[PDB]
Amino acid sequence: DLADRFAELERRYDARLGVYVPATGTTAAIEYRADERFAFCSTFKAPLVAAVLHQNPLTHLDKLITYTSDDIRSISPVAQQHVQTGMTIGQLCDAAIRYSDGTAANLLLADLGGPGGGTAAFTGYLRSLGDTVSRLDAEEPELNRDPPGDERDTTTPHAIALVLQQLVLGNALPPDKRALLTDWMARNTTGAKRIRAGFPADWKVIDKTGTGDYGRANDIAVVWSPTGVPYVVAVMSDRAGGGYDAEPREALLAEAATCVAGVLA
Repeated sequence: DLADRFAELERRYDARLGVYVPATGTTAAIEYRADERFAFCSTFKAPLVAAVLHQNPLTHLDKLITYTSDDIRSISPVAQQHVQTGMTIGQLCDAAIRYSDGTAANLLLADLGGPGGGTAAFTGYLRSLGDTVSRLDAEEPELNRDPPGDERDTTTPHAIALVLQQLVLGNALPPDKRALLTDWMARNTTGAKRIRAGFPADWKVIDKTGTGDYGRANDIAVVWSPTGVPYVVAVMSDRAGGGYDAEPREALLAEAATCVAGVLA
């Protein structure tokens, strides 16, 4: 019945919706278009920060990165007010997750390094986590703008959920680095009207949002029940039928999240 309810949501919002909640010791998977491709948009910044944490000692968080006003090529709420002082790697991680800072993300991609200013390195990091389908081809803001059907800069709800599961709940990162990623996602400022809006206030939610062209609106989260049981929730959406400037709908994610919370309570 839940699949029909997700289909009804799609009808109502004139959207395409993708959902994946991994199975647990006590719950079945929730999956809806979970193997279809959706643009990452800014949701890649969470695994990007993991990649940086993974391949460096924690002292690297204090490395100062300097940049100019001409490096501001995307929406960068934090970096554009620190051109004169620069930002540490840790400050860039914070900005990329909590403010979806695009310059921060591009600087972290460059820190991973290599041909394509880090997009190949990022894709390889996902490969190392067992993700054979996802790919990042462009940096910010071009990665938000690929036309429907283009596989560039896409993942699937299934793939990204399983990435986030390994990063936050599994052993992809050592527990100390894991904690840092989790804390940044816990203090995200961009996600209050998406998965958070769908779960009761006594559930803990940590998340990373994404928004882009063609009405793209995503949210990947880990939620903890009031009794401390965690679940990974990936919700992706697009309204490609409405053209490149179709309005993204946060409420669609919130309502998809309500359906999921109905199952997991």
